Amino acid sequence: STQIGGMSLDQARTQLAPWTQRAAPIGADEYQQRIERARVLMRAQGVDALLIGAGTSLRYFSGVPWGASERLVALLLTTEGDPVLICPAFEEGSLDAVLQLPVRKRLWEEHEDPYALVVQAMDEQHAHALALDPGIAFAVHTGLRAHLGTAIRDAGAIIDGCRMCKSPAELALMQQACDMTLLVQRLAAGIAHEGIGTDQLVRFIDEAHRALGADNGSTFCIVQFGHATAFPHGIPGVQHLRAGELVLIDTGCTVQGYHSDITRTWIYGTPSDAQQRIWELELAAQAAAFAAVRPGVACEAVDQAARAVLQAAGLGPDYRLPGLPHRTGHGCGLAIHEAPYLVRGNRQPLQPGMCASNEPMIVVPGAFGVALEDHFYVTDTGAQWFTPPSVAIDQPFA
Amino acid sequence: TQIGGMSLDQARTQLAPWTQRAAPIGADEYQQRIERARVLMRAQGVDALLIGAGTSLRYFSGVPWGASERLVALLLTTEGDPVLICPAFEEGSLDAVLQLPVRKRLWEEHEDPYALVVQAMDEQHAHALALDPGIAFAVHTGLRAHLGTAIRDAGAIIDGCRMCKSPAELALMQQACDMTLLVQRLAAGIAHEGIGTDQLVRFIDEAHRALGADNGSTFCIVQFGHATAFPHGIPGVQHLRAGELVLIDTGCTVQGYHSDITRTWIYGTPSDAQQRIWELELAAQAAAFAAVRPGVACEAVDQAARAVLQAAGLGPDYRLPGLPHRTGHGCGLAIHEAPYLVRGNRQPLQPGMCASNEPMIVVPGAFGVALEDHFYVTDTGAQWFTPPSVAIDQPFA
Ligand SMILES: [Zn+2]
Ligand SMILES: [Zn+2]
Ligand SMILES: [Zn+2]
Ligand SMILES: [Zn+2]
Ligand SMILES: [Zn+2]
Ligand SMILES: [Zn+2]
Ligand SMILES: [Zn+2]
Repeated sequence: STQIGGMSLDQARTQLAPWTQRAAPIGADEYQQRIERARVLMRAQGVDALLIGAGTSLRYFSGVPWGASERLVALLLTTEGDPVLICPAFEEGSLDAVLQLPVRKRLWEEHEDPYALVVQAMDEQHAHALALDPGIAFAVHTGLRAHLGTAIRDAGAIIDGCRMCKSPAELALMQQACDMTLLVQRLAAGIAHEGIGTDQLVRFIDEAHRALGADNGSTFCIVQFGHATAFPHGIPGVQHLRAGELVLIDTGCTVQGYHSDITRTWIYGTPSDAQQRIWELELAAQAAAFAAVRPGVACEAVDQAARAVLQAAGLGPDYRLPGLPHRTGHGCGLAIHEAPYLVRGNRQPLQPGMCASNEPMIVVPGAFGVALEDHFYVTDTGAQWFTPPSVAIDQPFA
Repeated sequence: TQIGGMSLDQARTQLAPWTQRAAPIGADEYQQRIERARVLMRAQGVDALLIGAGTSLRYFSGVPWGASERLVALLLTTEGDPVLICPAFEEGSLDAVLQLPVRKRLWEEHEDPYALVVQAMDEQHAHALALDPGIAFAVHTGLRAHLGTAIRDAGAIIDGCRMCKSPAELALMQQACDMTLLVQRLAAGIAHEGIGTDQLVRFIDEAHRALGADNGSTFCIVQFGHATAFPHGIPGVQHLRAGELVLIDTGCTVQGYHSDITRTWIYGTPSDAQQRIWELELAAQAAAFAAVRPGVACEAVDQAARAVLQAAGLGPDYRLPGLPHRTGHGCGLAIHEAPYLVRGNRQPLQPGMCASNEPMIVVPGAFGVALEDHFYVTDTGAQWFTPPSVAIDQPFA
């Protein structure tokens, strides 16, 4: 019982120095490797032009970390030559400061049509088969259609085909984000006390993430007590902690854009027999999902392995409650959620380097939920946890 | 006096939660918004409207969630309660935030939610879908998978609703702006030699929270000295020096409605160039405002700011020193929305429309001066949400 409650705030703060032995940032050669990979997958799908919008995919291919806006900022990759970077002219200086890939800047002034620029660049290289970023706003399709009459493919297969398998450098940045958030999770359980507010934990978790050297504090944070733990993504309203209540904390940060995403569920005080049984079951379901992971295995097979555990114990089947109402997991990288998804119907075979979450949450309607979440990556022979799973309902940390 | 002189503790004495808070949007108003979209659909020959999670779903239904890879959407047709497409597992969380009566169509994880959209269309003999232009392109792919018919862009329908704000919408934006204006005042107040950009950003977030914003600072740009020449700034912490301009662009939300205010002021003594360019910026912003009245095109407001700059020998067009980007953007449940105060936009301003007025001057290699205050259009002219600055060393009226 040494992990829950024993700690005061500035006592926690003494363990919040900036992270050391930081992982190296992605280098210029790796960006080029990603471009070349995209080109292979473009050729495979019969595509000769690829438009990537501002967001995690632009960051992946070029280093530009900006969120998307109403203004088109995009990378147009074609079969050869430096890719074109379409960008508002007033942003050129900011752009140069973040670009990690050599490009050919095509700048547009505010009243000019940036979609016209994209097609002009396509015509220059005689590209006539575009694949468009599935994350880009629909407005961009509308813009391109005024100028482009040929088929516009969904670039999802190409983008996933690149991003799903992580390089050692990517794994190391993810590892760093995970090690940090694990510590934040540990300290959050430490300072928990009777009456503490959910808002207080959220705020501490953000503070901790910042102190440890995350990109931007907490990426997200879900904290729920007692019966509120039955809602997987939570509900509005501040709670205050009472003995006997489960505490669910799902949170993460980013390091150079790469996400951690960890959930811990633990008891504050004495657990009921119901809470203990469901907690142990959650641990076993997560364990089973992990044990099913090796190269070649269909993603849905991992989801099924977790459900098989629940069913054997009289929960489920399928998504029936009490049981697991959502997928077992999601891929994770530069985005909090990305391919491959650990979900029924997904026949995608797992390959070394693939990163996904393992979080087969059990919901007991009207009562509580137990969610344990740690991420893994696929190895040559099996899997490797980014963070080791919890041990007991009152021992969230291995 | 407005710049410096205030300690952090004295600043915090002014940070009680906001009082005289504006009312949240009522059930009746969400229904009015739906009815407006319906006539806009009819005006356009559209009989189905799909709205994705985001500021537009919040606008029509009250649901505030960010978009995800899982479709969460509102399908509006010509009659009946609109359909809400949503993951089955989210139904509980959904019920806690929905402000509109809907017909739920829930999908399990392995099921095709786009199939549910098209089934709902088929049941109502709808064949003319307009799609939310803010939605992920993956949704277009998913719907096209099931539709051989045209999929139109829903921009005109959505803007046709959102551009003109109701009195309740104005009051929520007004509160957010009043809050952020005070945060701007306190930020200028605690300024001192050596203070970091990172420290100002943290205080401004802390302040927005204490005041009762939705989620601290929505965003925050703080630049010093030469760094003020970059409209959206650049990486790196700075520490304040005498003789440097400070630019602060920040905002919060209240019930989702945005503030968005920029102040640029001198710490210490300004140079002649800084003073002249500061004055010119106030004048450009003033002229843009004076141009606003019903019927005036958005581009004419942008042109009024540019004409001031060109008269003074800056520009023309976007040439620097001058104004490298548009004069402003609409603002509401989104930080950026229609109508845009930009060349080429012939959209006439009408009463209720809300927009920023921020004709920033950039002086390459030297500095930039940005003043930003938002306004709404009235029957005869315009009304500031916040009053413009007075001088380079008096950021607040
Ligand atoms: Zn959710
Ligand atoms: Zn999570
Ligand atoms: Zn997760
Ligand atoms: Zn997601
Ligand atoms: Zn920017
Ligand atoms: Zn602004
Ligand atoms: Zn603005």
